[PDB]
Amino acid sequence: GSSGSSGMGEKCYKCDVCGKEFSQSSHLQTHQRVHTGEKPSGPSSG
Ligand SMILES: [Zn+2]
Repeated sequence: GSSGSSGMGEKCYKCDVCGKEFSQSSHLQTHQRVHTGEKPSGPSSG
C-alpha cells in the first residue's frame, strides 16, 4: 500500500472504549482491563 523507506515509526495506541492514548502497547492493554473485568452487566445493550 503506502510502501516507502521509513522506519522507527511508532503508533499512538489509543483506546476505542473511553478515549485514552498510551506510548507502549502493554500500557494500553493493561488499561483496557478497567473496561473488562468480571463481565459487569449494564446499559451496554437494552
Ligand atoms: Zn479506555
